[PDB]
Amino acid sequence: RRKVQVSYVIRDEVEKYNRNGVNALQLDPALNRLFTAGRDSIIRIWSVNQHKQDPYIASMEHHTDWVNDIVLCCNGKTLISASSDTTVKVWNAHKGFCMSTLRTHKDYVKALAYAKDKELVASAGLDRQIFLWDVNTLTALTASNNTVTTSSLSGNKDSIYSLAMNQLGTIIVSGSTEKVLRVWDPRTCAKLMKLKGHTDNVKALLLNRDGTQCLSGSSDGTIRLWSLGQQRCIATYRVHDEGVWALQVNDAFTHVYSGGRDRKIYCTDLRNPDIRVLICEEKAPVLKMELDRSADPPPAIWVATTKSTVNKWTLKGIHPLCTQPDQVIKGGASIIQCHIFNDKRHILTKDTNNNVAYWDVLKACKVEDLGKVDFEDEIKKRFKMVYVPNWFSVDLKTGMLTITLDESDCFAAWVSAKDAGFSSPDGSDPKLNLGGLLLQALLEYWPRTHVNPMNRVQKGNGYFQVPPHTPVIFGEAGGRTLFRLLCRDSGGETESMLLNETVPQWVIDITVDKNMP
Repeated sequence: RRKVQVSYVIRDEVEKYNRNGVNALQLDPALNRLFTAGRDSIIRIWSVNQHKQDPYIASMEHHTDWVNDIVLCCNGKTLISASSDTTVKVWNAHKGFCMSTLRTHKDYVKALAYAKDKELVASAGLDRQIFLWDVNTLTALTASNNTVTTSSLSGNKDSIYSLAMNQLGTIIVSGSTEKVLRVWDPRTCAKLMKLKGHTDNVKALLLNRDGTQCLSGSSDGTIRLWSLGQQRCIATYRVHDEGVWALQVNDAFTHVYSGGRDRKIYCTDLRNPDIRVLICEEKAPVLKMELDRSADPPPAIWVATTKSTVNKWTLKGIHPLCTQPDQVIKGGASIIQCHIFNDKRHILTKDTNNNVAYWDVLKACKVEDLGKVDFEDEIKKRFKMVYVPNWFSVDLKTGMLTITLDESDCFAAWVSAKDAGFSSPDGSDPKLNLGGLLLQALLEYWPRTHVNPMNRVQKGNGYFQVPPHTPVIFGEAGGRTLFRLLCRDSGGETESMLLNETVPQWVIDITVDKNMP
């Protein structure tokens, strides 16, 4: 096996708004709900009743990296999600909780596809594999009915960035960095064809109801219409300056709604593409779009970008079209810059609202908000003339501070108690290991780490606690996420058992056996 690393996220208990871009959207027309799939790793449910003052319904937390795609299914009862954490999760979409986790992919899961008539979902990723999933089987998973059955489709020589199935469940198409569309019959798993034409990655796929026609969107800047009967490209539309990443098509299959790197969203007539309408220029690159299908013609389009806000643009008056969004779902700020001071303890950040903050990595918390001060000059001002060896790495993928601890350098940093801002019961100044202290705090609630007295049990490190809502994550270096939980839930029956299964020996040594190195 690979090395197992420990990670945690510095955040608030509720992250009501997306903290980074949004990769995918789904509408529940029945309940008037929108689901957003966050690059902050969180799925959120929103009310799209414009009457409502606050559209927030719920956060669906379980993934530990980008949620790249989602499929609402079973009359809105079930959500399936795909993530850069390598897993595909099954959720009760009405109640908003994770029911199971599928770990068959070896790498980032990039795309889902859905056949509504068969309630069949497919998942594809950077591992070049496609798996088919009967959702009604998946939702029937009891603890006794442990086993689940999946078939796979092979053929992709490269990483898969797009997947689509027709409504009937008779055609499935993948798009990849191979620059080709690969087509299978999902009933037989048989290779049907391989379609050439694109000169770059294929990022978006759409199929008509019959699975006879396909629209593809590519990084080469083109949209292509393919006939699967003739096994060829019948049309190529060039309506964008840069890569096309998101596509929708109306129910009649006559107009394509497209967006990507250049921010312009077009509604192009597929029969005469000289008739095209710029719906809007969006404030950032468009990642995904979801049509409102509550009427024909479609009244609006929901748009997801690399920013955290999600906008609804109306399409009425189609005969830039509109200046401002019709409906807006507020976005949170992403931390976009991070500086680790020479103490290897404090960090200064700047976010997308230009607000600057000072954080304590060891205690997993903010120290102060400085507001909109000069970021580079604040770094200079707070310069510390000390050396402390590196003992963690930082990453801003989620728009939040994620700290990772690795066996190789977690224990490198020793600091005196009084230099660290602590003291002992009897005026002492021992040497403390920062990583050792931190691991004990993250697993403070795990009863296997507790020590009975010589009245009150001794928990954690003796000097500080992390915030109890802090997510703690165990993962394979450059591999699969194994287990996630909140710090305060390690005492739970299932949580304790999974920590026994997942917490690696190098953490066990310090936290359970108390052998601070």
